[PDB]
Amino acid sequence: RDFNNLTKGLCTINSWHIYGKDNAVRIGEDSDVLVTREPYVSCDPDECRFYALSQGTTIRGKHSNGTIHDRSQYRALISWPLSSPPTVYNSRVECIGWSSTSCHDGKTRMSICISGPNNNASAVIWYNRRPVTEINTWARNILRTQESECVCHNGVCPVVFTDGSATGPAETRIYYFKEGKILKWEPLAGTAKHIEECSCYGERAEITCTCRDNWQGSNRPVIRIDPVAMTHTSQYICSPVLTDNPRPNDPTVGKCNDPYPGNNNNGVKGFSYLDGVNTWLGRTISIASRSGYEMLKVPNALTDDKSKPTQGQTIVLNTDWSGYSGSFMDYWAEGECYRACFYVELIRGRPKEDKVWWTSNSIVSMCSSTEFLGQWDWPDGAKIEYFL
Amino acid sequence: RDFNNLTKGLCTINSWHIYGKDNAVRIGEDSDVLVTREPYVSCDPDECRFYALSQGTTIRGKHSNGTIHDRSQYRALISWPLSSPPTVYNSRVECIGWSSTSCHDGKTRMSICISGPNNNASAVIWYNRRPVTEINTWARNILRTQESECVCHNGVCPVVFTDGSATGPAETRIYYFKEGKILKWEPLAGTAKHIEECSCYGERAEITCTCRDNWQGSNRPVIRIDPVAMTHTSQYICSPVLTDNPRPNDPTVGKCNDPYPGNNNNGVKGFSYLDGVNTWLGRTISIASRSGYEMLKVPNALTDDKSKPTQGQTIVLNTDWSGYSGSFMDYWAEGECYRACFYVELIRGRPKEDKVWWTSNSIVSMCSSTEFLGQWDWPDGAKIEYFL
Amino acid sequence: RDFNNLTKGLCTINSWHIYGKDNAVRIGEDSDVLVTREPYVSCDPDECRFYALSQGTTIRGKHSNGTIHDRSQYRALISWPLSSPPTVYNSRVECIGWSSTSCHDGKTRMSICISGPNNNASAVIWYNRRPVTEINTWARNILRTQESECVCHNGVCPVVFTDGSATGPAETRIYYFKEGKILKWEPLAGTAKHIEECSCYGERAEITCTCRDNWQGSNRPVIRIDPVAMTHTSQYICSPVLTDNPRPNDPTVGKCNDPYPGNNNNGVKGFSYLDGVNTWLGRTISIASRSGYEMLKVPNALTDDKSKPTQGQTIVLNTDWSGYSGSFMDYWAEGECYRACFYVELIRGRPKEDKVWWTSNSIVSMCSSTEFLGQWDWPDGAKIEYFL
Amino acid sequence: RDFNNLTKGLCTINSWHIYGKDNAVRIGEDSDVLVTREPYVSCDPDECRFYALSQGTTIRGKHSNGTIHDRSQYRALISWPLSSPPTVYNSRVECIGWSSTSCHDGKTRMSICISGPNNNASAVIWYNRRPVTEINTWARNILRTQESECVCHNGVCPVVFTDGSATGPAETRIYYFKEGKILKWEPLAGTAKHIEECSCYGERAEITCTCRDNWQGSNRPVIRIDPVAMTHTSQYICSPVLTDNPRPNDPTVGKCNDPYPGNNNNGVKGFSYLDGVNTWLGRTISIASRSGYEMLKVPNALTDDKSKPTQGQTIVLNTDWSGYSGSFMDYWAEGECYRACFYVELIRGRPKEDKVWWTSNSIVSMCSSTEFLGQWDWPDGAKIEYFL
Ligand SMILES: *[C@@H]1O[C@H](CO)[C@@H](O[C@@H]2O[C@H](CO)[C@@H](O[C@@H]3O[C@H](CO[C@H]4O[C@H](CO)[C@@H](O)[C@H](O)[C@@H]4O)[C@@H](O)[C@H](O[C@H]4O[C@H](CO)[C@@H](O)[C@H](O)[C@@H]4O[C@H]4O[C@H](CO)[C@@H](O)[C@H](O)[C@@H]4O[C@H]4O[C@H](CO)[C@@H](O)[C@H](O)[C@@H]4O)[C@@H]3O)[C@H](O)[C@H]2NC(C)=O)[C@H](O)[C@H]1NC(C)=O
Ligand SMILES: *[C@@H]1O[C@H](CO)[C@@H](O[C@@H]2O[C@H](CO)[C@@H](O[C@@H]3O[C@H](CO[C@H]4O[C@H](CO)[C@@H](O)[C@H](O)[C@@H]4O)[C@@H](O)[C@H](O[C@H]4O[C@H](CO)[C@@H](O)[C@H](O)[C@@H]4O[C@H]4O[C@H](CO)[C@@H](O)[C@H](O)[C@@H]4O[C@H]4O[C@H](CO)[C@@H](O)[C@H](O)[C@@H]4O)[C@@H]3O)[C@H](O)[C@H]2NC(C)=O)[C@H](O)[C@H]1NC(C)=O
Ligand SMILES: *[C@@H]1O[C@H](CO)[C@@H](O[C@@H]2O[C@H](CO)[C@@H](O[C@@H]3O[C@H](CO[C@H]4O[C@H](CO)[C@@H](O)[C@H](O)[C@@H]4O)[C@@H](O)[C@H](O[C@H]4O[C@H](CO)[C@@H](O)[C@H](O)[C@@H]4O[C@H]4O[C@H](CO)[C@@H](O)[C@H](O)[C@@H]4O[C@H]4O[C@H](CO)[C@@H](O)[C@H](O)[C@@H]4O)[C@@H]3O)[C@H](O)[C@H]2NC(C)=O)[C@H](O)[C@H]1NC(C)=O
Ligand SMILES: *[C@@H]1O[C@H](CO)[C@@H](O[C@@H]2O[C@H](CO)[C@@H](O[C@@H]3O[C@H](CO[C@H]4O[C@H](CO)[C@@H](O)[C@H](O)[C@@H]4O)[C@@H](O)[C@H](O[C@H]4O[C@H](CO)[C@@H](O)[C@H](O)[C@@H]4O[C@H]4O[C@H](CO)[C@@H](O)[C@H](O)[C@@H]4O[C@H]4O[C@H](CO)[C@@H](O)[C@H](O)[C@@H]4O)[C@@H]3O)[C@H](O)[C@H]2NC(C)=O)[C@H](O)[C@H]1NC(C)=O
Ligand SMILES: *[C@@H]1O[C@H](CO)[C@@H](O[C@@H]2O[C@H](CO)[C@@H](O)[C@H](O)[C@H]2NC(C)=O)[C@H](O)[C@H]1NC(C)=O
Ligand SMILES: *[C@@H]1O[C@H](CO)[C@@H](O[C@@H]2O[C@H](CO)[C@@H](O)[C@H](O)[C@H]2NC(C)=O)[C@H](O)[C@H]1NC(C)=O
Ligand SMILES: *[C@@H]1O[C@H](CO)[C@@H](O[C@@H]2O[C@H](CO)[C@@H](O)[C@H](O)[C@H]2NC(C)=O)[C@H](O)[C@H]1NC(C)=O
Ligand SMILES: *[C@@H]1O[C@H](CO)[C@@H](O[C@@H]2O[C@H](CO)[C@@H](O)[C@H](O)[C@H]2NC(C)=O)[C@H](O)[C@H]1NC(C)=O
Ligand SMILES: CCN(CC)C(=O)[C@@H]1OC(C(=O)O)=C[C@H](N)[C@H]1NC(C)=O
Ligand SMILES: CCN(CC)C(=O)[C@@H]1OC(C(=O)O)=C[C@H](N)[C@H]1NC(C)=O
Ligand SMILES: [Ca+2]
Ligand SMILES: [Ca+2]
Ligand SMILES: [Ca+2]
Ligand SMILES: [Ca+2]
Ligand SMILES: [Ca+2]
Repeated sequence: RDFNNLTKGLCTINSWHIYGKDNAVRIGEDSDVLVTREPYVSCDPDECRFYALSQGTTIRGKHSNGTIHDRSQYRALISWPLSSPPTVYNSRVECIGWSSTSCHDGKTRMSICISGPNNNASAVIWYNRRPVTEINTWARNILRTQESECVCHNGVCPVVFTDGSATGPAETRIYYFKEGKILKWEPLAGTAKHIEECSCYGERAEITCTCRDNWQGSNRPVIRIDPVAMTHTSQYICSPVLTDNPRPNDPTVGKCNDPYPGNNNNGVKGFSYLDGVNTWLGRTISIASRSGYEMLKVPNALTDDKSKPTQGQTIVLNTDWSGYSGSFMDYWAEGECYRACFYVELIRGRPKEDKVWWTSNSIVSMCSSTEFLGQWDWPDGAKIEYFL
Repeated sequence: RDFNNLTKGLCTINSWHIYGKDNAVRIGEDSDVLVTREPYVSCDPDECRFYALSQGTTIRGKHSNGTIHDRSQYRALISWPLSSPPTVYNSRVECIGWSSTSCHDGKTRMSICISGPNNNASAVIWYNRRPVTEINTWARNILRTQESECVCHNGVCPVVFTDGSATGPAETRIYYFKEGKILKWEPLAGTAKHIEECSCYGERAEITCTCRDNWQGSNRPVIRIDPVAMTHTSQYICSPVLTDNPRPNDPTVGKCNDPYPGNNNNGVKGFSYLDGVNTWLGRTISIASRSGYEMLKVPNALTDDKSKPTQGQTIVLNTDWSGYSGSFMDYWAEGECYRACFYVELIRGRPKEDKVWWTSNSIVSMCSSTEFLGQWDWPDGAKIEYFL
Repeated sequence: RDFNNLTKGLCTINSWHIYGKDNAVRIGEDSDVLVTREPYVSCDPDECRFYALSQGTTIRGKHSNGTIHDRSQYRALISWPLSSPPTVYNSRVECIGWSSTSCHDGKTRMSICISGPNNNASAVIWYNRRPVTEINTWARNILRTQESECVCHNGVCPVVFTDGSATGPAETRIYYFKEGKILKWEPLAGTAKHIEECSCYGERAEITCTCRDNWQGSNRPVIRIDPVAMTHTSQYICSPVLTDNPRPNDPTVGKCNDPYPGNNNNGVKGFSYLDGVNTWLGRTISIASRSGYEMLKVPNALTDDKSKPTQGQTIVLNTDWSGYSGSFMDYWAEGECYRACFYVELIRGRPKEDKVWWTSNSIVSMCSSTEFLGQWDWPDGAKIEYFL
Repeated sequence: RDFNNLTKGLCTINSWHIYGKDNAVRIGEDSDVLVTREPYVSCDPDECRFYALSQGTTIRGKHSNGTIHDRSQYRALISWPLSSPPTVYNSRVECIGWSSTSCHDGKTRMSICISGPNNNASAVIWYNRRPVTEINTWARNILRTQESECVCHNGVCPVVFTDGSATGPAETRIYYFKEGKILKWEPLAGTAKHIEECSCYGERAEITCTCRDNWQGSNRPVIRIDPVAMTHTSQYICSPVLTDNPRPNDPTVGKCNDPYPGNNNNGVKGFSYLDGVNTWLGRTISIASRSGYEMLKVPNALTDDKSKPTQGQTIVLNTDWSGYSGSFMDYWAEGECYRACFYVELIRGRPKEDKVWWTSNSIVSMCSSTEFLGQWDWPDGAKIEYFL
């Protein structure tokens, strides 16, 4: 109809209720489910769907051998109905590639897929299910993007990309697209020293992205974008409640403009809702691996370097595998506010479970409630032994 | 379009004709059919569909082992086209949880799924395929609901929930929802002493629910709701034709306001159409287990404590497994009256057939005819031996 | 929109071109294809689909054992996209039963399914995907119907049923339905002595049905219906080119009002287009079994007792299995005339191929061309050996 | 809505970006994927889809044995969503046959399938999913057509057919259809000496077809059609960069009106975009077999007999199997020009990989970019060893 505009603020998050879960690996043990990773959730005005990067093979198929690898010519961004698994028969390919993002602007959807060898990748921007724009690698070192949904405001849908090293300074750019065409792009600015896989959401005409400093920081870099002025700033979450993984143990004081040191060259896609006292951070429970998952209310996390949790909710037990996590919201729901939501990728297989030769995942997602709901834990649920 | 209003009375039930049957277990022996239980049927203005609580695995899948258990994080309310089986590829997830209800109000559908551990469950009310309201457990003991469709009148869709013990007095509430938001709730009143899994239908602006007294009664509690005044009453079916299971043998006189004693702490979801002389009761044939199924015309059952059958029809032979049964009607059909319909859950597997490690079911449903039709029996039809 | 009216005459049939083929048994050897029989084809104003009576099991499934039997509680009328196979995932159940018919009147579709034990069957008439009318068995001996599409004219859709013996006189009725309700019914009249499985088509406000005299005739009975006056007549195809199976060898002179003797108590559903010189008959090649299939132009077959073929076309080689055949046309196509079409059921399995324990079929269908096209033969194509 | 008219010229081709890839053989190793060959891509105003000639069996099915053969009664033109594989459950049959073409005219689609024995084939033209016209074989020697999409302009959709020898002069015709009816047909004229499988595209009211001279030429014949005057001309691509396969090595000078000699009686469906300096040719890398695939910019190829490449892009490595290739464009995209696109058929199985008894393929397709994008290679990706 008309372009959606971020006119509401966030609903108060007092707890998280279950939204979707596909139990993909469980079901896929005996049905035609595609091997995936790097999933996310994204809504259209009339439907919300699961998204992920297929590996071009089923979990039980012999070609599932080797799916731990990230970039091949057999990957593609696919979407399928909420809470269903990604099967060969219900998955809709949005585009071909090994890195992506996607978002609906109110009129139609923009999907971006990047493909290519490490030194010659290229992004192709799709709008209304048609290829419209292409961007060639600028640093010739794995051009890559969010791996979660982008956000639009009056037709402008900014997207963060990084090209260059993952263990040293790199070339991050913020592209502002409208109808799949480039309106403008900026280099990254602010104090964030390295950006990877930004998780974004929008409220009151401002887009907030919590990303991953793969180089030095265990605290998360944040990129706040103004989609009208088409400008942005960058810093880190000030809070000592560190949310990357692997990471050191929490200090009593965090860092606002530098990576918090302790772990180099590694991390995990993650997210947060930074909204004054209505601030919640997601993180793996384990400081060593992608194990477990919890949400912690840390009032003023973004700007208070001594902020510690005041409430929390466990999502996945530390005795269960987790993985990537990102934000999305249904900007077309009824009501006066935007209900924050997120998904957690539950990785199964390699490298942690090497008795199988594949790597895949299932998805669990939650959204906020103004009630103070009881909590449950949501594991993947598959028994690796069955796949042997 | 506009909210549907219960303006018609029931059509005269002179017999039952076959409506739908999915032969799920038969077909699922060699195809991707999800393991389910607690099924039901529910209509939209333009389509009637089968519903059930999937177990997040196929019947032939190795994860089918253990599906006798009721509540896990892998369950979800799913719906699929009438008479098809619930397959991985045609099942649409309505929400995540191990207890549910769903109904269309004329404009759109409301689905409710409850999930959580025993002492911390929570219900989330979905409307127009979006999460709108959440209710936390009030007795901290398996918050649960109907397991069959709710009914709406002018936007108000009442739903009965129970929280607390299943073998002692509990906390039952009647929630009146409109567009997924709570208009009001009451505590249970009347003479029913315990309520579980209400089966409901509506006619002439009154909603009747036949439920399950799991604690002491073998006769069924009935909750009649006024969706305009948003008030209700409760009693038991007066008739000596006892309809719960397990149950004692039929007496010559029933009880109108107390459970009929003889069997404690057990039962089965069931239903009835209470309409003066046009009154029909459904019950398993066996007084000991969920075996067989029949419909009996017992004029004035609800209010006559000596009422005995005047006509009847066998649905499932006592030499075949049955299970839950509930009511639904197509409130958007043509004609001057509402055609009563019901479904019977045909449980296969555990606990009665323990040579297999799973528990699932198929569905058979009938609707009334003003003709006096010949009868046939409708078993599940699968040979357990094939699954060994 | 508005009720379709049979306003056109038939196009001239100079040959037959391929229309649809699903290769169901071939494909089903390694995919989830339902076991079927008694197929047909039927069009809506915007789509033409294949129809058949599923057996409630896949061909490879263990429950495929025993599918030679005709009537069970696991059968249902299903429809699926043209030329696809009937799979568990694309088949749409129209109703439950072991005998059926279906037709679109221009506004919506009427489907009829009969179910029940031999002495207590009942038909239920569905309209707009809802149950509307029910008819109980009148002779208590396998109430049954066409097994191919019915035809409508201005809302009136006549259907022929038979109840009673298949090897002696029986009670055949012509029901005239409108919006799924009975407008009127007649007993069979005319000289046909026994009617089974009528194949019908309509042109210029007249409905012609070529049926099966299972009792004594090897020539085919024809029922011509006037859907406006709601009256009909009956006779046999006068032609010596006998078209039932099994049958005696062709004589030089046929019979116009009596069964042509030679074979008792057996036959096969078949059809014909009786249109003066534009008359074509379909028949198995073998006079002994359902083997092969050909179309023969026999000018004035219906009324000329010495009529012999003037042109012909082989459809299935006598070295391939055939089966039922029936008529249908797309009454919503463009043009000034109705293009005659038919389907041939290609039965595989029992009783002729007893190395397998199942019985199923695939479908091939053709429509007429005003060209004189070259011919090909269209067998099922599956290798039974593969199923062993 | 209204007939589409070829009003735009081609966009400048500076490189090729990935458009679609289905990884069919990879996925099909463990899922219900139909065996195919002779694929292509074609768009409707609201969707672009993959097309191919199914073999009426799955790749893992036992009937996959023998699929190297071209013409059987089990083949059919099917279409399925972009980048999905052709599965039994998502494939839509357009018509039955072993040779085809298809195109949307702006209002609806025309599909043509030819079937029959070698000496008696017949084409049937479908429009709006209905059979409208039939053409009988004129040379009685494998009537055949494009195997890729046709193009329309103001309702007129020309199609090239050939009937007669594949190793000697034959009878090629250009049919001009409108709404599936024949407006006119011509015999082939110009200097092309033999035509097979034309690959076409349209721009500025002119349709260009690059075909295959199976008889003597290693250079490609080109047929330029005027869909308004309904006339055409024919010649060969003048360029010494030879693009058929097998073929001799490139000379320094090509031939404009005669086949370039060196290889007789063989070839492969291929294509090109002839547009002055914006001219790009596709060809297998190997001069001996269907191995590898590249795009070469050869300014003025069609008319300059000494034209050699000025830029290029590898699509498939010479160490990977390729096959047929053809053109298509999305004539309903936004923008001022038509973005050239093509697909390459990646044949797997027989005859080159005879350890398996089948022959099938997957599809990769690209479209042009005005950017100068980095290149990647796109192989089928399946491991034959897994199928053993
Ligand atoms: C029914 O449902 C309800 C609803 O969910 C259940 O009630 C909930 O219970 C939750 C668990 O108790 C509770 O969550 C906790 O909230 C704490 C904050 O509340 C308390 O403090 C505030 C502030 O003073 C008070 O106002 C309030 O009244 C409470 O006293 C959080 O602090 C908790 O998180 C911390 O603990 C968990 C383990 O329990 C850690 O995993 C988590 O990371 C937090 O602790 C680490 O991080 C801090 C901060 O840096 C460190 O200080 C600390 O040492 C830990 O650090 C180590 O661990 C981390 C992670 O491994 C590592 O990185 C680091 O390096 C160190 O090794 C927790 O979130 C809910 O708020 C509460 N909800 C509600 C509405 O009440 C109820 O129990 C259920 N009922 C039943 C019967 O089960
Ligand atoms: C073709 O189709 C038609 C249409 O279906 C077939 O005709 C139908 O035939 C049915 C079976 O005969 C018949 O159903 C019965 O109706 C009886 C009522 O009708 C009779 O009584 C009335 C009233 O006086 C008369 O007007 C009428 O003319 C008849 O005489 C029911 O009473 C029957 O139900 C009872 O019996 C069945 C077993 O047959 C039990 O399973 C059932 O539970 C009922 O009996 C128990 O319950 C009562 C009540 O408390 C007890 O009194 C009794 O002792 C039994 O109790 C034991 O069993 C229960 C259950 O296990 C247990 O809980 C308890 O503790 C005790 O152990 C039955 O419903 C249809 O009405 C009739 N339909 C029509 C239209 O005619 C026709 O036969 C078919 N044709 C052919 C050729 O097959
Ligand atoms: C390319 O394509 C074209 C187009 O299809 C091919 O040309 C077609 O060729 C067909 C086969 O030759 C031909 O079909 C035949 O037509 C005959 C009628 O035409 C002839 O007679 C008329 C009338 O005088 C002449 O005008 C005309 O010019 C011809 O001379 C039919 O009579 C044929 O049917 C009979 O034969 C077939 C076997 O070939 C039987 O299976 C069939 O049942 C018919 O014969 C039985 O029935 C009659 C009638 O009672 C009996 O008299 C006879 O003895 C047979 O009876 C026995 O068999 C039956 C069945 O088993 C059994 O019940 C009974 O008891 C007895 O045992 C046949 O239909 C097409 O018309 C023709 N089409 C066109 C447009 O030309 C062309 O060949 C192809 N090209 C190539 C190179 O292959
Ligand atoms: C990141 O991405 C970019 C973008 O893709 C990569 O850059 C691209 O690199 C490509 C490969 O180098 C390049 O493609 C080549 O372009 C050549 C033309 O450019 C050159 O010449 C022009 C004209 O003078 C200059 O302007 C220009 O500056 C260059 O100097 C083509 O000629 C190449 O094709 C020929 O070679 C390939 C093998 O490399 C053959 O397979 C192909 O068939 C061509 O050669 C045959 O055909 C010719 C013509 O008849 C014969 O002369 C020759 O002998 C060969 O003939 C034999 O082989 C054929 C086929 O087997 C056989 O039939 C025959 O009988 C003989 O046996 C090639 O297309 C892109 O243009 C370039 N793109 C851009 C934008 O720059 C970059 O490298 C990537 N980065 C990294 C780090 O990898
Ligand atoms: C989001 O904001 C823009 C205004 O920036 C709205 O756009 C106006 O919409 C009306 C009807 O579409 C036009 O007549 C105005 O010219 C539009 N645009 C501008 C950019 O001035 C848009 O409608 C808003 N979105 C929604 C859902 O209300
Ligand atoms: C069910 O009843 C309500 C009346 O209670 C009907 O609502 C009225 O509908 C018309 C058109 O929608 C409005 O102009 C009135 O204001 C509506 N409502 C009220 C609540 O007064 C409703 O239309 C009835 N449903 C149907 C199908 O007729
Ligand atoms: C088939 O015939 C009936 C006439 O018998 C047509 O019905 C008339 O249609 C118009 C518009 O629907 C009405 O105003 C007339 O009253 C209708 N009916 C009768 C029964 O008189 C019908 O429209 C015809 N069908 C088609 C497709 O033209
Ligand atoms: C393609 O060209 C034809 C003109 O040749 C356009 O046809 C005219 O369309 C309008 C509205 O459809 C009619 O009133 C004219 O009579 C039409 N036709 C002719 C053939 O004169 C057609 O609309 C053009 N297509 C598009 C998409 O614009
Ligand atoms: C002619 C109809 N009769 C007699 C009942 C048949 O047995 C039909 O025969 C056959 C048959 O192949 O001849 C298949 C049908 N499934 C049967 N119909 C019913 C209702 O069972
Ligand atoms: C050039 C067309 N010819 C000669 C008939 C071919 O044999 C085609 O070749 C090939 C081929 O791979 O070269 C595949 C097509 N399936 C064939 N077409 C037909 C109709 O069989
Ligand atoms: Ca399988
Ligand atoms: Ca880090
Ligand atoms: Ca009880
Ligand atoms: Ca007979
Ligand atoms: Ca050649």
